[PDB]
Amino acid sequence: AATATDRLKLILAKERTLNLPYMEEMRKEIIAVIQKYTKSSDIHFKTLQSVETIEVEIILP
Amino acid sequence: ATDRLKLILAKERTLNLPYMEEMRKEIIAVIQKYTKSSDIHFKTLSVETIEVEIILPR
Repeated sequence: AATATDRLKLILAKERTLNLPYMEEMRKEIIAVIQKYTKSSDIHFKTLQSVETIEVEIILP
Repeated sequence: ATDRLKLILAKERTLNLPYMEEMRKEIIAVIQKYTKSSDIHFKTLSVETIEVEIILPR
C-alpha cells in the first residue's frame, strides 16, 4: 500500500556512447556508501532513450 | 561539447533521514575519486530529490 516499506532511489545517468571503464567500480562503491549510512540490505540495481541509467532501488530497514 | 554525468537520490520528503547530507558528501567524494571532475553542481528539489550534475575532465 501507500505506506509500508520505505524506499530510496538512486539514478546514475550518462552518455550511452561515453567510455568510463570504472562505472562498475563506481557503482559498487556508491552502493557501498549508501549501505553504510542506511544500513540497508535489500538492494536492487538494473541498467536500462540513448541515455543510460544505472537504476538502484533501496529498501530501508 | 562536454561529457556530463548526472545522479539522482530520491526519497519521500516526509521520511526523516538524519544522514542525508553526508551521504551526499561521501557519494560526491567517490564520484570525484573516480571522475576527477573539478566541476560539480548539486541542488535539492512529496518527493525530495538530490541532483548532482557532474562534468568529466579527462
